[PDB]
Amino acid sequence: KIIFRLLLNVLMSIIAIISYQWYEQLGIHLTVAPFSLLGIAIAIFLGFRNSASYSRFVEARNLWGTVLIAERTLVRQLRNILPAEHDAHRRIVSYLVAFSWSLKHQLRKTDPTADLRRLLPEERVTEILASSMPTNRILLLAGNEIGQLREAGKLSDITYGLMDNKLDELAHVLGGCERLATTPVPFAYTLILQRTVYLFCTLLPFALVGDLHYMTPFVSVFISYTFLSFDSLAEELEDPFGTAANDLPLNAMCNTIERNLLD
Amino acid sequence: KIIFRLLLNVLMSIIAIISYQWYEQLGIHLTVAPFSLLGIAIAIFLGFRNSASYSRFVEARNLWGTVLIAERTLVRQLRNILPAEHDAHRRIVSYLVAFSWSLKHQLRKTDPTADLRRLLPEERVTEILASSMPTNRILLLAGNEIGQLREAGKLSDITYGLMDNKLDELAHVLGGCERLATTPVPFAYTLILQRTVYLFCTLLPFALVGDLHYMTPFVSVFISYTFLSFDSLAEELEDPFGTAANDLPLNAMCNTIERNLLDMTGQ
Amino acid sequence: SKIIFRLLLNVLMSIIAIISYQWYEQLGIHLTVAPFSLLGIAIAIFLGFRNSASYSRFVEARNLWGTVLIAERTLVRQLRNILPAEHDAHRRIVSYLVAFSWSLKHQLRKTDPTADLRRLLPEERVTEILASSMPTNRILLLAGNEIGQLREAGKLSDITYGLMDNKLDELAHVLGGCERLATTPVPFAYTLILQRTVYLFCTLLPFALVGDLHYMTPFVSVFISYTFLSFDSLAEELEDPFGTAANDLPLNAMCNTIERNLLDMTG
Amino acid sequence: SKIIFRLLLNVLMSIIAIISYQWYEQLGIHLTVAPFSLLGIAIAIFLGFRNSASYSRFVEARNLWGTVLIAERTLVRQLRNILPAEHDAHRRIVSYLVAFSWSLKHQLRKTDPTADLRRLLPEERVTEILASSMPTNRILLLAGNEIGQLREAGKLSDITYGLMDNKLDELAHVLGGCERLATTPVPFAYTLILQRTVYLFCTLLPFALVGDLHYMTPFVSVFISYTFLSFDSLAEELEDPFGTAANDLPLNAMCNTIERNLLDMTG
Amino acid sequence: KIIFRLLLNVLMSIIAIISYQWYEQLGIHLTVAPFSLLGIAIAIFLGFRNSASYSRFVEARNLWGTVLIAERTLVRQLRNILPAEHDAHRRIVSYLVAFSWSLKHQLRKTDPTADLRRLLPEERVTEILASSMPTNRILLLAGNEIGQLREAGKLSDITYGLMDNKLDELAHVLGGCERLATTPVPFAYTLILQRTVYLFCTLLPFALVGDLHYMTPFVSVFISYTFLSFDSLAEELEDPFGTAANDLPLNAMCNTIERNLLDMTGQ
Ligand SMILES: [Zn+2]
Ligand SMILES: [Zn+2]
Ligand SMILES: [Zn+2]
Ligand SMILES: [Zn+2]
Ligand SMILES: [Zn+2]
Ligand SMILES: [Zn+2]
Ligand SMILES: [Zn+2]
Ligand SMILES: [Zn+2]
Ligand SMILES: [Zn+2]
Ligand SMILES: [Zn+2]
Ligand SMILES: [Zn+2]
Ligand SMILES: [Zn+2]
Ligand SMILES: [Zn+2]
Repeated sequence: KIIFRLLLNVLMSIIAIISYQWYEQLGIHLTVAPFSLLGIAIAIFLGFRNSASYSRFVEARNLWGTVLIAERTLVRQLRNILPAEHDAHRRIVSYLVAFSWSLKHQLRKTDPTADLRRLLPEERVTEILASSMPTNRILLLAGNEIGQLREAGKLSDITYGLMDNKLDELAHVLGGCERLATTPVPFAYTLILQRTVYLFCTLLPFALVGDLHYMTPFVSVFISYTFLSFDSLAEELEDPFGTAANDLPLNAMCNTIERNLLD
Repeated sequence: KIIFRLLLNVLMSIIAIISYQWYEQLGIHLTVAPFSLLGIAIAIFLGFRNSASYSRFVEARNLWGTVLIAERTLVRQLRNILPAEHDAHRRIVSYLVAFSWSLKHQLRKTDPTADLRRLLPEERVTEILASSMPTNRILLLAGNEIGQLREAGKLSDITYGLMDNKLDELAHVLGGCERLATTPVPFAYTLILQRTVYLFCTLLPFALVGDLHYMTPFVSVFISYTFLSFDSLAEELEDPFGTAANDLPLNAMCNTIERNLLDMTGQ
Repeated sequence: SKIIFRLLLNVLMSIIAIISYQWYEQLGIHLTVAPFSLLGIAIAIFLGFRNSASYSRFVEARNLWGTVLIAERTLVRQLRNILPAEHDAHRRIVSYLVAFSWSLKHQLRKTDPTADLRRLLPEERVTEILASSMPTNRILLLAGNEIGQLREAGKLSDITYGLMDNKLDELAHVLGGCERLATTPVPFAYTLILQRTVYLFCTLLPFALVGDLHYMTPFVSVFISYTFLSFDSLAEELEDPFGTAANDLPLNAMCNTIERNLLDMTG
Repeated sequence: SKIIFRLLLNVLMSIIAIISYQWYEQLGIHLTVAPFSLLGIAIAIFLGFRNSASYSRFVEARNLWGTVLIAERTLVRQLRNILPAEHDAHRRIVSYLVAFSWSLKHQLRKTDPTADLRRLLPEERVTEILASSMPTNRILLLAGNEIGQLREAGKLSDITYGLMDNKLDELAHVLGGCERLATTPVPFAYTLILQRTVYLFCTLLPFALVGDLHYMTPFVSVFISYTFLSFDSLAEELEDPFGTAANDLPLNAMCNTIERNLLDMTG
Repeated sequence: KIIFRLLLNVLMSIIAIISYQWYEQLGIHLTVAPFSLLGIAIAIFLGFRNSASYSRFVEARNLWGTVLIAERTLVRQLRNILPAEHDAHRRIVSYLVAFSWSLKHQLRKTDPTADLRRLLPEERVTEILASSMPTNRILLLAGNEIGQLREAGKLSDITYGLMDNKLDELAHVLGGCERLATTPVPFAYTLILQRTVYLFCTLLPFALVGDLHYMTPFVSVFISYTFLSFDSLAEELEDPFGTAANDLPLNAMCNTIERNLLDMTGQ
C-alpha cells in the first residue's frame, strides 16, 4: 500500500504549493527544525519497535525449527535402540506427524480433524479432538507408546529417558508457540506508530515547501518512502503464523517433517 | 491520563501565543535548536529505557510459559511411567495446580488460601500458609510425592530423576518471578525520564512559538503525542504481574493449567 | 545526590556566561549551538550504548545471586526426598550452604568472613577453609565431601548422588560468575571518561547557548544538564552491584532470605 | 569493491551540480541541507538496525558450524575413552562423521555430495544416503546405527550409549539451525530496498550540499557517501554465510579442519 | 597515541584560523551542517560497531570463566567420588592445568613446550606436541585417565558420565576460543571506520572555524576527543586474546586456575 500513500504525498505537496503563497496572508508558518526533531524521534522509535517485532518472528522460527530437530532425533533413536519394532515405528511417527499438523492448525485457528483422520485411527481422532489442547494430547499418546515399550522391557529406564526428553523438547515448543500466539506483547502500539508515521508523512510537504518550493514533492516523497519502507517491515514481521505469504511457511514445514519421518 | 496532558498541552500553546508579545520586551529569546538537542537526547534515552522494560516483560511471560510446560510434562511422565497409580496422579496434579495458583497470588500481593484449599487437604494447607515461603513449600510436598513413589520401589532412580528435573525447572521459574518482583532495585529512572518527558512536552511550545506562531499548538501537540505515546509504552511493560489490561493474563493462564492437567489425568 | 551539586554548578556557570557575553567579540570567542548539538547527540548515543552494557551486567549479578537461592533451595528439597531419614546429615549440609552464601558476600565486599563460619561450622573446618586460597571453593569441596560420604555409605545411588552434585555445579558456576564480575575491574575504559565528557559538555553548554538565548541560558542549560546527568548517574548505580550504596545490591538481606528459606525447609 | 563505482558517480554528480547552481533559481527552487540531514540520520539509524539483523544471522551461522567441530571432537573422544580398542568402530564412525560435515557443506551450497561421499564411504551406503530426503539426516541415522550396533553387542551400556547419543543430538540441532537459516530466512525484502534508498541518497545528495559548499562539494559529498556506502556494504558481506565469496565462510576449509582433527584423533 | 591525534588536531585548528582567508578563492566553504550529519551518522555507526565488538569480548571472557568453573568441579567430583585415588588426582590435575596453558599458548600462537614439560610426562608431551591440535590432544589424554578409572571399576558409568560431561564444558570452550580467534569477521570494517573517524576529526575544525574562530581549537578537541574515545574503545575489545594491555590477562588467568587446582589436591 506504499505506492498509494506515496502518490498521496504527491497530492499533499501539490496542495502545499498551490496553498503556500497564502501563509502570512492568513497566518501560519512552518520550519524544518521541528519536523526533523520529530523525524529523528520517529526514526529512533521505529527502530526499537521493529527490533521487537523482528524478535517475535525470529523466536517463532526457532520454535518451529525445534519441532523438526526433536521429531527427527526421536525417530532416529527408535530406529537405533529398537531397530526391529517397526509396528511401533509407524505408531510413533504418525503421532509425531499428527502433532506437527495439529500445531499448525492450532496456530491458524483451523480444523485439524481432516488431517488427523489421514494419519491416525478415528478412535484416536475423537480422543484427540476432545481435549482442551489436542497437541498436548498427541504428545501424551507419543509418551504412551514410548512407555509401553518400557513396561514391555524393550527399553531400559535409561533409554526411556533419552526418548522421553524429546517429548520434553516438543512440550517446551508447544508452550512457546502458545506464548507468542496467545500473548501478543503490546502490539497495539504498532497501530499507534503507524498512524504517527502517516501523519508525519502528510505534513512534511507543508513544512518543507518553504525551503524547497517546486522541489517540495521530489524530496517529500523520498523521505516518506524511507520512513514508509521502515514501518512496513513491522507489518510484515509481527504475525509469524498468519495467512500472509511472508509469515512462516507452516504447511511447507509440516510436509518437510512428514517426508523426513517416513522411513 | 495521556489525553489529560495532550489537552494541557494546548493550554500551554495558547498560553504561549498570548504570552508572545512580552517576549522581546521581557528579555526572553527561545530557539528550537537546543530543544532538538534535548528531544533527540530524551528520545534516545527512552529507546534504551523502553528496551529494558520490554526485556523484563518478556522474561515474565517466558517464565510463566515455563510453568505450563513443566507441569504438562511432569503429569505426562506420571501417566507414561506410572499409568496405574492415579492415587498419586491426583495428589501430584493437585500440588502442581496449587503451585501455579500460589505463585499468581504471591505476585498479585493477595491471599492465596481459597484456591489453595479448593485443591488440597487442610492438613498441608496449614504447613504451607504456616511457611514464609509457601510456593516453595508446595514444591517440597510435590517432591515428597515423587520420593514416596520411589521408596515404594514404583520409580527407579532414573525415572525419579526424570520428574525431579521438571521440579527443578519449576524452582527456577519461582526464583525468576521472585527476582523480577524481588524489588525494582533503584530503577527510579523510569520515573525520572517520565517526569522529564512531561516537562519537555510542556516547554516545547514556548520554544516553537517564534518559528510557528499560530501554527504552534498542532505541531507541539503532535510531538507531545509522539513522545508521550512511546514513553507510556514503558509504563505497561514495566509492571507485568499486575491487575492491568495489557498486563499478563495470569488468571487465564492458571485456569488453562488446571484444565490442562485435569484433562490429561482423565477427570 | 552528588548531582544536585552539579546542577547548582551549572547554574553558576551559565551566570558566568551571561555576565561574560560582553568580552566575546573582543576576546574573539564565538560559541554557537550547532557544533554542540553534534557533541550532545554523539554523547547521548554513547550513553545509551554504555548504560546498555551497565544494565546488562547489573542484571547478570542480580541473576547470579537469585541462582544461589534456587540451587540451594533445591539441594535441600532433594535431601528431604531421597533421604527423608538422615536429618542429622542435612544440617551439616545446610550449614555449608549458608557458609557458602556469606563467604560469597564477604568474598565480594572484600571483608574477613571468619566471624561468620564460626556461627555455622566447627573450627577444625574453619582453619582448613581459610587455609585455602579461595574459601567459597573450599566450602563447596566440603559440601561435596558430605554428599559423597552419603554416596560411599550406600545411602545414595550414583543416580541420586548425581542429582545432587549437579546443584553444586548450579553453584560453582555462580561462584565463577561473581568472580568474573568482581575481577572485571569495571570496564570504566569509557565510563569514567563518559562521566567526565558529560560534565565538561554540561558546563560548556551555557557558553554555546548564551549567544542565542541571553537571560534564558541557565534554565535551558540546567534542563539539558539534568537530562544528561540523570541518565549518566544510572551507571554510577548499576556498576557496583557488590557494594553498599542504596542502589548496590542488598547482599545481607539476600543471604538472610537464603538462610530463612533453608531453615524453614529443614523443619 | 564496485563501491568506488558509486563514489565515482558522486564526483561526477558534484561536477554537474557545481556547474548547475546558476540554473538552479530557474524557478527560485533550491535544495537545502536540513531535510537531507533528516533523511540522512534516519537512514543511518535504519542501517544500524538492519545491519544488526544481518550480523546476527552471520554470527549464528558461524556458531553452528563451530559446534560441528566441537561435537564430533567429543564423540570421537568418548569412542577412544570408552571403547579404546574397537578400531573397526573407530574408523566407521569417523567416516560417517566427516561425511556428515562435507555433506552439510554441499547441502547449503546446493552442490553435489556424490563425490566426497564416494571418497569416504562404500557405495553400498553412498546410495542409501543419496536417495534420502535429507542425506545429512540419513548420515546421522547411520552413525546412530553404529552406536546401537555397539550397544546391542553389549560393548556399551545404556549409560555410555546415552552419553554418545547426546552428541548425535548436538549434531542434529546444528543441521536444524543451518536448514532454518537457508530454507526459512526472515523477510530478506527490506535489505535490498535499503541499498536502493542509500544509493539514491548518495547521488541526490550533492545537489543539496552545493548551495552550501561551492567548489568543495566533490571532496565532501564523497566522504559522506563513503561512510554510508561502507556501513551498508556490511549487509552484503554478512547475509550469505554459506555462499561463495572471499567475504563468506570458508566451509571447505572448515571441513578440512574437521577431517584433519578426527584423523588426528585416530592416529 | 590518541593524544597524538589530539595535538595534531589542535595544529589543524590553528591552520584553519589562518588559511580561512583564501577560502574566498573560487568557493571552498565548509559548513557545520554537513559535518553534523556526518558526525551523527558516524556516532550511530560507531555505536552498532562497538556493540558487536563488546559482545565478542564478553564472549571471550565467559569462555575462560568456564575453563575455571569446569576444571574446578571436575577436580571436586574426583575427590568426593574417588577420595582415596590421589595418584589419579595428581595426573588428571596435571592434564587440566596443561589444557589451560596449551589453550593460551594456542590463542597467542606462542610455543607451549615450556609449560607442557613442566606439567606432563615426557612421553605425553611428545604426543601432544606431535598433534596438529595439541589442546584437543590434551582433552583426549585427560579422557584416557578417567576412562581407565572406569575400565578399572573405580568409576561406574553414572559417575563417569558425571565427569565426561566436564570434558565437554571444556571442549565447548576450546571450540569457542578457536572461532573467536579465526576472525576478523568482515575482514576488518572496524579499521575502515577508524580511518573514517580520524578524517572526520582532522577535518572538523576547517568546518567549525567560520563560526567558532579561536574557540575552534577547543570545541574541536572536545569533539575529536569524544569520537576518538568511543572509537578507541573498539581496538581494545576486538583482540581479547592479545598481547596488548587492554586484553584478557590469560597468564594471570592460567595462574589463578593452576593454584586453584593445586589448593584442591593438598599440594
Ligand atoms: Zn522405520
Ligand atoms: Zn494420570
Ligand atoms: Zn485407591
Ligand atoms: Zn488466607
Ligand atoms: Zn524441561
Ligand atoms: Zn535449579
Ligand atoms: Zn559446571
Ligand atoms: Zn531436612
Ligand atoms: Zn582407532
Ligand atoms: Zn535435543
Ligand atoms: Zn557559497
Ligand atoms: Zn588428590
Ligand atoms: Zn558436548
